[PDB]
Amino acid sequence: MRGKILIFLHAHLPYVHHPEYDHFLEERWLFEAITETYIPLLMMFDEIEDFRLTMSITPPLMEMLSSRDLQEKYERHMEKLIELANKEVERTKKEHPLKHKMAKFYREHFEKILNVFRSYDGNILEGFKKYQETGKLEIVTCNATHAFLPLYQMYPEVVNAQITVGVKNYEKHMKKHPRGIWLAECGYYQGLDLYLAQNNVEYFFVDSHAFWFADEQPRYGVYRPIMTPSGVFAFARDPESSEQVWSAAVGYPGDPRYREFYRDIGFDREMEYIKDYIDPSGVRINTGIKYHRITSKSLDASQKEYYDIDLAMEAVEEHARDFLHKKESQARRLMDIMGVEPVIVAPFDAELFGHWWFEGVFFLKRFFELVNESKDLKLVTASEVIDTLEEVQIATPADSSWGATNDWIYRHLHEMIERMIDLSKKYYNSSDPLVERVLNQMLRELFLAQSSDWAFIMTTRTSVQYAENRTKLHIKRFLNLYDQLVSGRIDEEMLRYYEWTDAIFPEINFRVMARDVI
Amino acid sequence: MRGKILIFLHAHLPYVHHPEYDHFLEERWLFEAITETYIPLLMMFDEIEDFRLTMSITPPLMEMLSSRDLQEKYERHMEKLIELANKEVERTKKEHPLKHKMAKFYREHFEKILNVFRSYDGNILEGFKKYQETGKLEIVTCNATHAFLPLYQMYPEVVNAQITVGVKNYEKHMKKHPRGIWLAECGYYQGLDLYLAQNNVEYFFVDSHAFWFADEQPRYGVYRPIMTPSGVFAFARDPESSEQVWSAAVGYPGDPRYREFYRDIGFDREMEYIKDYIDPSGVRINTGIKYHRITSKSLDASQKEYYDIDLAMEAVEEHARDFLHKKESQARRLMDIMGVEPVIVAPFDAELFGHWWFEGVFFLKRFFELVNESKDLKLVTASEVIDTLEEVQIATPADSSWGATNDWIYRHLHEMIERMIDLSKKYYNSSDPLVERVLNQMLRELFLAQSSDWAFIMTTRTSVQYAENRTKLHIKRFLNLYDQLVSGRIDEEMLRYYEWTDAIFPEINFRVMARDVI
Repeated sequence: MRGKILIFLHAHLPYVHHPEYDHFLEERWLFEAITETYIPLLMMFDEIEDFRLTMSITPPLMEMLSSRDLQEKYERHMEKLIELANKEVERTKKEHPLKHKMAKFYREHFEKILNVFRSYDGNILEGFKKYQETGKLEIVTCNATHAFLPLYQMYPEVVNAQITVGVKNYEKHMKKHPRGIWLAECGYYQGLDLYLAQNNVEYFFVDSHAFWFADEQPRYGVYRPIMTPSGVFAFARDPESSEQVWSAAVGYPGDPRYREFYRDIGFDREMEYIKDYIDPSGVRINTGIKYHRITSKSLDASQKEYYDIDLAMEAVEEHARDFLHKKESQARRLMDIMGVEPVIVAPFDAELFGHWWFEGVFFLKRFFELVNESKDLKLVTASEVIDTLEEVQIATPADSSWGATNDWIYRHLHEMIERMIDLSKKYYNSSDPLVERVLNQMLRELFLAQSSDWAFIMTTRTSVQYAENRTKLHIKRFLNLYDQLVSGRIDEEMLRYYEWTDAIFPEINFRVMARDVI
Repeated sequence: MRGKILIFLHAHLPYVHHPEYDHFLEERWLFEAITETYIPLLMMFDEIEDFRLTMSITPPLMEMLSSRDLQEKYERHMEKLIELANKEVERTKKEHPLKHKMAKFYREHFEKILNVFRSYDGNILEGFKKYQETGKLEIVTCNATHAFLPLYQMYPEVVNAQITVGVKNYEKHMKKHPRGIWLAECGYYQGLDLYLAQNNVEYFFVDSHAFWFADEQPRYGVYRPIMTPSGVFAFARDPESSEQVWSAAVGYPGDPRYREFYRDIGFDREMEYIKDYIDPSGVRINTGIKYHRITSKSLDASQKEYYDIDLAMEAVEEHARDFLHKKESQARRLMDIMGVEPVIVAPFDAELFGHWWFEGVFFLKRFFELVNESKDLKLVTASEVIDTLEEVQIATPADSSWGATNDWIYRHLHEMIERMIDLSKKYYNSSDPLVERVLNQMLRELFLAQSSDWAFIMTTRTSVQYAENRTKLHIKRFLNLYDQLVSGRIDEEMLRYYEWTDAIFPEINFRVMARDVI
């Protein structure tokens, strides 16, 4: 028998859509994610012989990747960047040979990336869809807005609508019902499996504490899924495969041979040279072309040496065999103690691979190829395991998450949900398409204000600032519509403005909020 | 055989000393910690028949508790508060009976607290010292300033000086060498055990990942200490006893019968009534007298019901038996799989008990009494276990922590450490007591700038604001002294100002920075 390795990547970005501007600072997050992570995954799926991988692509992120104005902006961003790449291959010619060499790597690579983007007429969802069809990739949905559902457990209508909207949104893009779901922050509370069952969801992921703190602990601990009484399968995180293994402070990515994130030519190159690749404001930002390796544990960032991609590859080769040997060792020990095949569930934030850690997808590819050769280990997707397992225990998971004033926001959320439900029931049978448009945008506004991102975020250079500004912006938009509706004075131009800027789920139906609960 | 339960409380606050003001906002953190957590622990140690508990009291916190100007300010704060308590027992008389009843609880309780403080001539360290002498309490030290040591691993001089200064500071207050140490954030890197051995430290605590990710995993996992090759014992966190069990979102403290933190009369009572118990600025803040229970998962905080302390006690009784039954169950399972007694290591932030969770120390007391009666379980301190264990495996822990630009700060830290070392060696043999005073305050300034608190803090209502302001303030003070020294123009009045405001380790000796490493 072989141990089963289930690698899970969580691919999420908040819905950030600013069509009122031509370059916006927080739309670059999306572009870096596409360049650094999503397309290099595609490249890696194409190049590798075989893999098995499960991932989320959250509805906000599907809605952005499919938006053909973002695709146009990305294409223009990629050209600006290939232009810079060229400027850089000449300017580097008389500088360090490593630095010169990298600039040419960067030119070829960026060309390759934009070319893959073009292969798919700029919808890279089509690429992910195509790997799902092979069965090598398994893509799960997420709640509609990546709201943290345990915060809203007293408002089952918004919770279940969060789920349904995600499910339908996935169907729309993927042309297939989702089988599994990733809850934002693994936020799970008791009873939530019922709504998942109502939504025809087959499996979700929980934190380890969901099994440890259950009334009776699952017999095989976190190394086999359980089935809830409702028939929904839960997969618990292997805490031995935690966040720390990917830490720069203590894990593989902190290796001195790896590319340094916080050195970039947008901070180093002379201002007149670099002007129209930074912010139009004139402020220095990251470009994506970076020449230094981490070098050492020094606090003196000026002492950083130039990146050598061959040593970097030597590091991934070592790390990938370290991790392999650790999983084989863990598998063998578990088989011997358990008597059935362990399934080792290891979820990571997607951007950790290729974005925070430049060499991450290279690592992923080498680890897959190694697991493929291993006689102790098999890659599985999560739907393969639910389709294959015969013994599975039945258990109920404990409230939990994978977890890490300011209450003007909360009482406003409370009133918005309460009002949204009232009005959805009140206008359930309306055929007025203006009232419907209004109610539909109210729900979008409400969902947009629920993003966990704006609350206790995974915002890189975010800072509780653009975030609480985001939340209040959507609260205010919702209240404006509420006021126009409640008083006969629907303002059609404002409504169209809102429909345009906050365009997330075009197919939504406010009537989701009028359904029964409990 | 019985399972061994090792409860660990981490008691830390940053050094915040503002003698230039008469009330300062961030000196109230200390007062709430004393009132809500440190004295009620003392009360609980006195009242319980028997307990075993290990805790840190970090050097910044010992230095504040012993400062007899803070003790005077606390005494005056406690009287202001007992005065408010009295105003409240009358004003409540015709309001809800729960609310009236609580106000009288609050009067008696605050009187009791200030009275314990007086029992000890206002040094409550004397109380903690007295329980260490019984052997029921074990108090470990921490690095001098709760700096995160893996950030500084390339500067072994500052690392080892962080350790030594803590060790000596503990000796000064406790009149005993410390046997164990708690590293800030369990930040551990390979080699750090050597410096601990050099400092005569017998045991430290690491994160679970320190064992899981070791070259060979410890045979008994996290349920027995290991000994490093250097002879230093490491105790790994039981991840089944994690932070989540004390979560308000998913754990016991979130029970609707428990006292609500974010309702306080300083926000509710009328302004003219409440004026001289809030900020002198006139801004509303917490008073410490709070009348509501959590009530429900509602986002509508206005719907909160009044606190009933008897139901709250019924909740602690249930929770304490839940936790007991979970630890007995875990013990029995482990004994049967291991063949020796497990030691279950469960560390918590101290303020989680009594401060975030009002009923926390009550819970602690009931859990101890229950464990005391249990036939499956024994309370142990960490020094009891190192003194008792005969089989212990030898292993080397992996880099790890219990873990969760902006680089002007870093290059300044780099230069300050580098300069501090130079000058400590250069003036090693000086007998000039002015140069010595200067060098001694430079080191304080440097250490104060290293506080992890100011970096990725455990700041409640802190916000990366008072924090980076703190860091830069100490950087600037250090550079001022550096400049005066390097140029002959030591400014004695400024130096005395610094000695007064930043008075942390009076006994320090800058020569710690001139020692060998490696």
